[PDB]
Amino acid sequence: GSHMEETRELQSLAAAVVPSAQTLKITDFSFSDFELSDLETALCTIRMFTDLNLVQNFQMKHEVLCRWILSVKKNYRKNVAYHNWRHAFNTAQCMFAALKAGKIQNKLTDLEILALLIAALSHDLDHRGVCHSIMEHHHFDQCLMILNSPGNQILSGLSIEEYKTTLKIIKQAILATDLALYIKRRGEFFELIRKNQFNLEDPHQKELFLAMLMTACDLSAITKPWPIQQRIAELVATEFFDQGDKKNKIPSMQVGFIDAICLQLYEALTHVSEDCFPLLDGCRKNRQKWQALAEQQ
Ligand SMILES: CCCc1nc(C)c2c(=O)nc(-c3cc(S(=O)(=O)N4CCN(CC)CC4)ccc3OCC)[nH]n12
Repeated sequence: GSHMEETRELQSLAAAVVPSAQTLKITDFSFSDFELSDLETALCTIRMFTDLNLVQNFQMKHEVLCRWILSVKKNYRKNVAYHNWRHAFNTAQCMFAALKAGKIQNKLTDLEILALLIAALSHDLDHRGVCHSIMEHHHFDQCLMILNSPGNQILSGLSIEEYKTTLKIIKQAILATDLALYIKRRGEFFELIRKNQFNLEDPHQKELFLAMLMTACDLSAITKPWPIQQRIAELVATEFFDQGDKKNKIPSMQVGFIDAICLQLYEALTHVSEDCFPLLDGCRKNRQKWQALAEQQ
């Protein structure tokens, strides 16, 4: 958009009243953004930061937060069917739901939460594309550029060390969305859980969990109510077909993706917190739906 248009958008956002988390429904794991305008996703984002006490705990100026959110949004690579602002926004919303409804908040520090939210919203910036097609390598560089860009520095209130720590976690969180990295480190996570040895007090295990949580939120579309999951799966297919430039196999592949990548993760997450069960439940239900189709409806 033009300079004038971007200015009007910022004006509208900054002056808008931010509805409660309840009104926005961002606490629900089944949340959908289909009917929301970009402005509304921005208000939802502000609410996430607010109810997670980030605005307060880190002294974020309203205007700066609004500007940073809009700067992240407008900077998403255009013409990408799935990995775009909406997916990033949804990843952040799932993170918020997991921290609140999933009750994972009290297990993390304010800096880890700060970093996780920022990474969720920024992880698909500078999307380049590429089975092995779902093995994308993410890029945290643009995330940091925007975070450090004049007028958008929402971490300005952090001490030198808090800032250095936050950036380290942000980098780890973004890289964690690389499925190759998830596949590489998940074995350790699953075994710790299986042997009742999972310990969040252990720095290494805390870091491992944060990476697994990023993956869970990044793939959460697979847990949504059927009609919603069906539409987002179309977006996924469209993105791959756009790179290509078939469909009768989608059902079988969805089941394969769920069985090989998703289910065990949501099952494990449920062990860390039973309240995250909905994600597992939604995933199981979508597997059944896809299996029915695969066996030929
Ligand atoms: C964006 C890529 C990651 C991702 N996120 C979501 C929500 C999805 C999703 O719903 N579906 C896919 C998704 C995953 C695969 S796959 O590469 O894993 N495929 C199935 C498994 N077999 C091995 C047994 C290899 C080939 C294939 C197609 C997919 O989307 C089809 C619409 N990927 N995906």
